[PDB]
Amino acid sequence: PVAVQCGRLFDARSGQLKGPHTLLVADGRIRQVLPGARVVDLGDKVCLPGWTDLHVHLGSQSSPQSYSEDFRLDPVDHAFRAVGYAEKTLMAGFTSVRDLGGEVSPHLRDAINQGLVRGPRIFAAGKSIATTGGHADPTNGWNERLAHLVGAPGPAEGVVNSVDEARQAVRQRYKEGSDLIKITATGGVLSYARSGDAPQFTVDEIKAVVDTARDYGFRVAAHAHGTEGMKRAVQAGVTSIEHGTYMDDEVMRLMKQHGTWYVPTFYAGRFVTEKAAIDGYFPEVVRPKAARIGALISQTAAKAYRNGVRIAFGTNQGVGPHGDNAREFVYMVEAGIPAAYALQAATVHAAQVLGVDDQGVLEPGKRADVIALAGNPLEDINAVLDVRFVMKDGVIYKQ
Amino acid sequence: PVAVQCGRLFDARSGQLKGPHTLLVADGRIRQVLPGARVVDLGDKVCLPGWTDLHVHLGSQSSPQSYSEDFRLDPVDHAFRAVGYAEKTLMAGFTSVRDLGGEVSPHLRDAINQGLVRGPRIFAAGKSIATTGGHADPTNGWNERLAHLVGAPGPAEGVVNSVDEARQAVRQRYKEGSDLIKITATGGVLSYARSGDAPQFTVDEIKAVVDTARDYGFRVAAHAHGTEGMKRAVQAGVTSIEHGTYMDDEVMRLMKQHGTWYVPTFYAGRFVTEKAAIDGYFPEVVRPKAARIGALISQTAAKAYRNGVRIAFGTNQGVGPHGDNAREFVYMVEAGIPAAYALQAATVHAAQVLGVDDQGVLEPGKRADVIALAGNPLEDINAVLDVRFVMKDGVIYKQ
Amino acid sequence: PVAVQCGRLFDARSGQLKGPHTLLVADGRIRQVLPGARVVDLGDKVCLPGWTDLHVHLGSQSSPQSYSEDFRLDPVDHAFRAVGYAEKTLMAGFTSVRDLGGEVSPHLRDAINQGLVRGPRIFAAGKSIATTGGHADPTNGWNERLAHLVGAPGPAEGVVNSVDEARQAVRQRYKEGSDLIKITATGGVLSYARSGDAPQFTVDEIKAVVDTARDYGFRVAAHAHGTEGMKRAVQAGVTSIEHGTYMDDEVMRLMKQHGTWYVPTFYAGRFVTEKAAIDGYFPEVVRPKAARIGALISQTAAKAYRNGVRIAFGTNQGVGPHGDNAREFVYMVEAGIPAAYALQAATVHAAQVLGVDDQGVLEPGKRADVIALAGNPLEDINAVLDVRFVMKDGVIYKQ
Amino acid sequence: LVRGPRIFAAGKSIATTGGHADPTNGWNERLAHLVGAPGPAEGVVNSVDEARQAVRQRYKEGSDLIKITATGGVLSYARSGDAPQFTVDEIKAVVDTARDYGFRVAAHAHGTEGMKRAVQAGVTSIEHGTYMDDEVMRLMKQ
Ligand SMILES: C[C@@H]1Cc2c(Cl)cc(C(=O)N[C@@H](Cc3ccccc3)C(=O)O)c(O)c2C(=O)O1
Ligand SMILES: C[C@@H]1Cc2c(Cl)cc(C(=O)N[C@@H](Cc3ccccc3)C(=O)O)c(O)c2C(=O)O1
Ligand SMILES: C[C@@H]1Cc2c(Cl)cc(C(=O)N[C@@H](Cc3ccccc3)C(=O)O)c(O)c2C(=O)O1
Ligand SMILES: C[C@@H]1Cc2c(Cl)cc(C(=O)N[C@@H](Cc3ccccc3)C(=O)O)c(O)c2C(=O)O1
Ligand SMILES: [Zn+2]
Ligand SMILES: [Zn+2]
Ligand SMILES: [Zn+2]
Ligand SMILES: [Zn+2]
Ligand SMILES: [Zn+2]
Ligand SMILES: [Zn+2]
Repeated sequence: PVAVQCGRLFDARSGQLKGPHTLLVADGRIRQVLPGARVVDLGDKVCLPGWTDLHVHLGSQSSPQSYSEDFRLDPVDHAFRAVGYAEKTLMAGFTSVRDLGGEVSPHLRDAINQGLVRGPRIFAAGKSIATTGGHADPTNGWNERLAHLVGAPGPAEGVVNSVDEARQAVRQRYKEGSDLIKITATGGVLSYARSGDAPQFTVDEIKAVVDTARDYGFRVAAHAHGTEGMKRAVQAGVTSIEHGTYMDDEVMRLMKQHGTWYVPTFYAGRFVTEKAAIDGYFPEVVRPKAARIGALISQTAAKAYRNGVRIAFGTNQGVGPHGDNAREFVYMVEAGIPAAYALQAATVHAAQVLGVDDQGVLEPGKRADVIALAGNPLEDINAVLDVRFVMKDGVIYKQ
Repeated sequence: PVAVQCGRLFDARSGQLKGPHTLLVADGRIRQVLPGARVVDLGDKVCLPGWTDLHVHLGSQSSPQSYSEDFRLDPVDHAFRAVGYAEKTLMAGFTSVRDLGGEVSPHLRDAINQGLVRGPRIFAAGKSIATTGGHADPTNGWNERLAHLVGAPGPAEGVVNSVDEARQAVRQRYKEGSDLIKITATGGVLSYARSGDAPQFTVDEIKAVVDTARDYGFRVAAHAHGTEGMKRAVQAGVTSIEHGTYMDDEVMRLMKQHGTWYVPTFYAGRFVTEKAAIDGYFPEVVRPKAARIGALISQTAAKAYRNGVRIAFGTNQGVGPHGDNAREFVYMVEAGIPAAYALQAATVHAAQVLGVDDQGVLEPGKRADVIALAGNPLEDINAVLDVRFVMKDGVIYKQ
Repeated sequence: PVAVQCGRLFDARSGQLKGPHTLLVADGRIRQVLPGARVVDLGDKVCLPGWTDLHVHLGSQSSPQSYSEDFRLDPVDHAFRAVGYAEKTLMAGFTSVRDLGGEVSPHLRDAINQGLVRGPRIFAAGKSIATTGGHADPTNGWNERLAHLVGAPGPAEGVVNSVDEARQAVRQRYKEGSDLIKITATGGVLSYARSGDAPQFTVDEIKAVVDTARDYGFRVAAHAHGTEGMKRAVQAGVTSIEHGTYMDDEVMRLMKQHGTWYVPTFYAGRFVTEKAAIDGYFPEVVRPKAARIGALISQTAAKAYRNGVRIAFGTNQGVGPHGDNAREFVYMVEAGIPAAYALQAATVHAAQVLGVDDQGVLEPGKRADVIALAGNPLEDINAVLDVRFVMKDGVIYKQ
Repeated sequence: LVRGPRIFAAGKSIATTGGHADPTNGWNERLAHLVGAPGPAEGVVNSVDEARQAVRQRYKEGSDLIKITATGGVLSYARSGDAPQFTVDEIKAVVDTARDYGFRVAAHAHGTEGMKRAVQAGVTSIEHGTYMDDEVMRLMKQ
């Protein structure tokens, strides 16, 4: 057991900063919250619940050589890099993440759960599900020789073109040990393809995916830049929409009526626009899309917040450098979202998005994921960049 | 010809113990039953019809090395073990069995019918039919290298994901010489998978399987632990439900309305719970499921019997050691089922489940499958563990 | 322990019938022989060591449908037939055999050694080694479609065409669990090919096979009908020559100088010639060879015995019906070989051919393989057809 | 990226068919049929040219030295543990090819005959050496 003494306590359920409190931690869970057994003295720090990043890619990090290192590097090298990526993420203050694509992440989650390596609690989607020529198609851009040798991808590889193939793909992801399902409803900006906002799924295919995923207890996250694919995904019944660059009034109304969550990923847009002044960074097929679609997310997210769409915290890390996830708070506040709502989007709304109930608040019976900051973010949001204390499941990783 | 003199005769059609009788056997069939030509003197023994076990796996027997001996052993070694397994089963008093999975069993049935080896009369299902990642998926748990080399299984291997694939799978089982069809409606407890009670078939797929099987004269047996898969299988029209650990009131009502048979398999649950005090026996993926789902069958079976669900005899042997099938009678009686009903569930109800009419009773025109016991099971059910006489199709195998 | 009381004892080391003796058996070995503890009374029987058949095929038995049942039957059916074949062989009086081809036999040997099934002690060669189009080529006679699908066989299948391929084939047989090596030096009479006495191995290939086999402790047996292939195999240094239909003076001189053993297989020749009066029994490609080469073995074997070539006992059973191996004694005696030498060729000489030292004689420290006959074979060789007692490794199988 | 010692890696071991380092030892015939018979790219050699190709394949994959299994082992799924599994010519070919690329050869050997063959062919070190006798000791000293 251990008694943690917070100087100030942030109530995520309400959104207010309370006074001094003492946390009682035993068996990895919070047992008591008394206002005013080892002692951890944090009377000088603001004492917060652990953050959750709902959009990360722990198996990669963008670089000038990213597109070339897909035919030379093996998954073991990616696994060796993911160790440092995960340690940096956990030390930045994020005790839980949702991985939205990649085959190394389930193995990293299993290794972290066994105590082999240090990192956050990972909810992994595994392989993304796409159509032929879609944003997540694994053989996009290959020359005809390589495509001929490797064959046309199918449901086992995540590429579907009918209802039965979608059902088989969801079952294949369940077989491989996934926690949720990720689909690419439209085209993207970083893939080796032409379109970036065209509808790539039919409504029937998305409905089949959602219906199959509901049987296995999964939730579905949909990547969407264009309006028609976003509308189709929202009407089919997905749980969250990522990016959503070209959201309009009708999509906003449908999302409000359906209770869909929106994850904007400010950081990815800002990073890809800043990496445009640099002359050689992107292939000639990707650079126009990256110049066009980026940095239009900020206005869309501000409009969505003003219109009443529920917003949750996500960064799309793996485009940006791991361990720098907290600058998304500063980006969110700069766009007009209040600091308290920005902090709630990472604790209580993130738990709602994940579909769990044992995390997000410092209440009895919940997991003991506690962090502390030197300053107060409610007045200066830059205080999120200095984390002094990190605890996860009752184990202290940074003191 | 031969005249068998039973001291006491058990009437399976009614469930009562009659007085002395003389059986007249010729050409493998019973011709005459007279109350009060070679002579077989069994005046000291209770004279019964041969038993039928509706759930066996003659091609395997569980052991501490069971999971490893799937990449080292060939089917010929399994065939060499099945000879002793079948002889033990026949000597235990069971003249007929229903094999519910395995590729060696049809060959063993053909060999026994030709007189090459000794054993009971086998009704074989062959390969089980499942979905991707299902309980009967042959490549569950393999590393990605082996899965890549062997390819994704399809209907010829028994893995289906649509209506047409299910039709093709039923036709493939018919082509390979099967007598019935077996599907896994939910997950299991002994497979290398995560879920154990999730719905793995849609209603349309099960209906397609049942409709195709009806054309070829087949019956469908469904493995089911969870409630939703059990409900789907019952509504689609299967003939019997195996295990049924999480049966509730609605499933019971549907089964009573549809006339579905229930096979609980007490022995498998008792054996898997007893093999839990032993420290190392099961893989870490299987042991929680085996600790959770086992020994909950006894209360479910007792409740089903009290509610009026038709119950038939089955053991799931191959988990337990072959030749010990008769302890299921003692388990059945311990749970509250009367001894006479327990004996009827193996003779006349088993014949109804199989869909035959020439066995189960000692009536003229029926097969001459007669056994004898030293004691009386109606007062002491432990008398089923001492079989003195075994006859099958007019041939005496134990005297 | 057990004390066996033989009425008359045959001394294999000398070849004489001694007087009454008492055998002392414990731990599966003979411990004491005393002229003149349970008691086995065999005072009325001649007490002999167990016989060894150096040429059997326990995985097959020739029939009118033999050539068709290579595309319809699976190895499991052959395994189910081999159980009865092995029991018949053991009951005929043969406690040890050398299997000279077939993939089921190593598995049968493993099953017998574990006590699963009853049979003799098997020394198995596994897959035969041949060249392209050779007598043991597994795809001889297939239409071009099947040959195209299955591909051209290589060293892993037993087909070699160079020194390195022969080395790899010997290593592959060692990997699969073989006890010796079998090659086909010439063509055959029962295969689906044209030639029956042409040289199919070069001297270098046979020398490579012998040199590789010597490293792993193996002995080499060579199938040979024609003179040139027989000469090449003898000069390369094989241990035994089978059939040897067209042996001449030079081959006899080379065999005498090299110490090569000769196994004639009277029974196979007599069978394939008796099955010639029957109109339809053999394919039109095989029947001329079977009519020509058969029954010429008797004169060749008689000439070889007169010339001083060492002769050992073998039948080529699997062409003839299993369990009838002892008629080879009558065939041997009919050709002029003395009865005592015929009995020695199956006991003390067979052990020399196998390369073992713990069997063949009833001496202390040897295995307890004892059989008994009603009559005396030294005066009437027909007494070998009535075996009354069978013991193997101290276990009585027939009394 | 991670902490550890300085590693000199041999990569895939080089063996013969059924050898101690054979990657498909003990597999049932179905798995062996699907995966195919291993060759030089997998590290299984049966001639001089195959040994040369195997050494070149290890060089291509980024190895620092070469490891061969001269005899059988004790922890593999095989029968023999001290039988000679390489011929002298094959080991000489391996050593000669490895000398061109600056590699050294380490030989696994329990039995006496395989140990003698590896020592005479010119390997750098002998591992285990359970059944070493006087003649092998003299050859090693020389
Ligand atoms: C392994 C991981 C897989 C992956 C997947 Cl499945 C999707 C994305 C992705 O949605 N990228 C975005 C990047 C982006 C850029 C700007 C604004 C929003 C998003 C895109 O190209 O549209 C993505 O960026 C990545 C990625 O970084 O690599
Ligand atoms: C070859 C044969 C195939 C087979 C199949 Cl298809 C199904 C089962 C099976 O239903 N096992 C059950 C074992 C079990 C355990 C407890 C209570 C009920 C059943 C399960 O794991 O859910 C099963 O046990 C077996 C088996 O034993 O191996
Ligand atoms: C499975 C087993 C494999 C086998 C092999 Cl590998 C070889 C022979 C064989 O040598 N048969 C002889 C039969 C024979 C007939 C007459 C005189 C001598 C031999 C032949 O055809 O020349 C042979 O007969 C058999 C056989 O019977 O089937
Ligand atoms: C991945 C790695 C590969 C490997 C290889 Cl290539 C060889 C050995 C090895 O030589 N093992 C020895 C173990 C041993 C045991 C006792 C005395 C000497 C050696 C053997 O089985 O003969 C060996 O042990 C291992 C091993 O441990 O796994
Ligand atoms: Zn995206
Ligand atoms: Zn993404
Ligand atoms: Zn089951
Ligand atoms: Zn079962
Ligand atoms: Zn032959
Ligand atoms: Zn033969």
